[PDB]
Amino acid sequence: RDEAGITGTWYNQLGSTFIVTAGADGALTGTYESAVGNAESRYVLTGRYDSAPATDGSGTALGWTVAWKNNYRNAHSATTWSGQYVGGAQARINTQWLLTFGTTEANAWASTLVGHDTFTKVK
Amino acid sequence: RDEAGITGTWYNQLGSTFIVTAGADGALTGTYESAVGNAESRYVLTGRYDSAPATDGSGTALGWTVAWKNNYRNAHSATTWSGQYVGGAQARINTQWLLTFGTTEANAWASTLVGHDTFTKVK
Amino acid sequence: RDEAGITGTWYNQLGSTFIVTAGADGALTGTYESAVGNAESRYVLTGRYDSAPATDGSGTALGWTVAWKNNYRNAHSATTWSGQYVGGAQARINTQWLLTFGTTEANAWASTLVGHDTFTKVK
Amino acid sequence: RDEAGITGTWYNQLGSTFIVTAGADGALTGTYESAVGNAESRYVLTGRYDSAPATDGSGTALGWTVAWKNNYRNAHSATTWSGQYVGGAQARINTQWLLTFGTTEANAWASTLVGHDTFTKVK
Ligand SMILES: O=C(CCCC[C@@H]1SC[C@@H]2NC(=O)N[C@@H]21)NCCN(Cc1ccccn1)Cc1ccccn1
Ligand SMILES: O=C(CCCC[C@@H]1SC[C@@H]2NC(=O)N[C@@H]21)NCCN(Cc1ccccn1)Cc1ccccn1
Ligand SMILES: O=C(CCCC[C@@H]1SC[C@@H]2NC(=O)N[C@@H]21)NCCN(Cc1ccccn1)Cc1ccccn1
Ligand SMILES: O=C(CCCC[C@@H]1SC[C@@H]2NC(=O)N[C@@H]21)NCCN(Cc1ccccn1)Cc1ccccn1
Ligand SMILES: [Cu+2]
Ligand SMILES: [Cu+2]
Ligand SMILES: [Cu+2]
Ligand SMILES: [Cu+2]
Repeated sequence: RDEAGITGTWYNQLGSTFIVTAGADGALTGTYESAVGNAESRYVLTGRYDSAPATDGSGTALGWTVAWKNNYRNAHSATTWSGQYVGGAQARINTQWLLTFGTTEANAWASTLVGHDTFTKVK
Repeated sequence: RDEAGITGTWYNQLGSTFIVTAGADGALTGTYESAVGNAESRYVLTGRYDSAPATDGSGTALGWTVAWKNNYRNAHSATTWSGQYVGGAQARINTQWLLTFGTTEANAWASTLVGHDTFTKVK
Repeated sequence: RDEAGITGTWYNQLGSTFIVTAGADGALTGTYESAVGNAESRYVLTGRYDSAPATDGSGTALGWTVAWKNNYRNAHSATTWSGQYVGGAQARINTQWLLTFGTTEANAWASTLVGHDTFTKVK
Repeated sequence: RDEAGITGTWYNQLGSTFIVTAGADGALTGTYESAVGNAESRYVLTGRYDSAPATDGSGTALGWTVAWKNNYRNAHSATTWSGQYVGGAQARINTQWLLTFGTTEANAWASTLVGHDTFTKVK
């Protein structure tokens, strides 16, 4: 079971901080703080993970969303990360993400950025 | 405010059904049922949306996650949709999505599918 | 063989025009004209397709690149489309695309947009 | 001008080898050899890059396509990489990619993988 492996504080290669609790039922809840972009302080996150992953050495699939509104700022956008948790001495959450921002219909072709973040327990 | 616009039952071009409640605080909660892939019946979803979007004609950014485990099936995978809600007579949620499935490290380069779903209130 | 099916003029849902010749060796060459974004008139495109696709009803994989520089404009960016050609009475090229624009290293997390275009022989 | 910077042999984090010539007109031509997946030996690649990039420290946008057919194997698929070249002592091509494989229409929702490769001149 990866409940204990996922729960806690994670850091990605940009210096962002991802604080998460994995519930026994597959829930992810916590906060996200981005070191880049139109963001400051913490934002609510929610997501889901596979709470009964394979036992063949495969990673644990998961995903979560942040909408970039909090009491300080509203960037009219949301990011979803989709990835897998890989436990062990150098545990990692390897993700790809989609950031959609609100646009008019004329500009909707240009409304989604894509990228990739790797999270570790150190740094 | 788009709380009332988002909450309810949505359908995409594959025949999938997305049932969601938008909370006043930006929460998305509900269930998802996929007409394709390794899925049957309903799965828990959670996500976030911008609860104070622009008023200039821009869409409302949002995102949500489904992990594909329920009491019937476990497909060791999770999908996140990232998109914007566009209200009106033919309201729509236009999304792009990432489906990550658990893999070994050797196969992780091939662990994420990408696609796009458009949800409407009819069909 | 889909050489004859692919070669010709295609249109996507934005009003863009894709003019392509499929070579017997798997080459794609032609021009692209975008109805949106920092673009005007025609841009060089090059790409590749599967010149011996399956015969089981599967689509024909292909992809191509446009760099958005021509004699009129330079938008310091490039788009790649990746998709499959599906022949018949309503033939189609269904794609997803990545648009990367030049950025500094500080802004590289935000350098790639993702989207999807569907091309038809009419419109 | 990045013609000289791009032309040559590149390696990504999977052990794949990308051999490319950048033409003065913005053309990319060469061969690709993948260390993973349904691939063996070299495949034709073609693409485009920005031949007059900004001079403000921004990367050089580019993209290319490989269709995974050669004299040995046909994997009925094509990958496009979209990214930017960043010159200097540790030059790099940072990409994201889309791999589409031929599918029936019923399976087309699952026809595209997405990932990210980083290429260097060493390794
Ligand atoms: O920047 C954000 C929110 C923070 C994103 C951080 C990302 S999430 C993925 C990656 N991983 C991280 O840890 N951090 C980064 N949203 C942009 C929304 N704007 C578009 C946009 C796109 C690129 C750069 C700036 N803006 C639209 C807009 C609406 C109102 C005002 C201003 N702008
Ligand atoms: O199919 C699913 C879950 C349902 C996805 C429906 C998508 S979500 C986006 C799109 N929109 C929709 O409404 N529906 C579709 N997960 C695949 C996980 N497997 C890989 C995979 C990839 C493609 C096809 C089948 N499998 C790995 C695996 C682990 C154990 C057993 C079997 N397979
Ligand atoms: O707009 C373009 C080129 C045309 C893209 C058309 C796309 S391709 C996919 C889709 N399908 C189509 O048929 N058309 C659209 N490049 C943007 C580069 N800029 C970022 C950017 C992002 C969004 C909107 C405007 N700019 C950076 C920049 C460098 C210098 C000056 C100005 N800007
Ligand atoms: O594996 C390939 C070609 C090589 C891709 C290497 C990628 S490109 C991006 C990344 N970067 C690299 O340097 N290497 C990797 N195509 C898969 C096509 N098949 C689906 C598929 C998906 C995942 C794994 C295996 N197959 C469909 C199919 C058609 C007929 C027979 C068998 N299979
Ligand atoms: Cu912004
Ligand atoms: Cu599966
Ligand atoms: Cu621009
Ligand atoms: Cu394969």
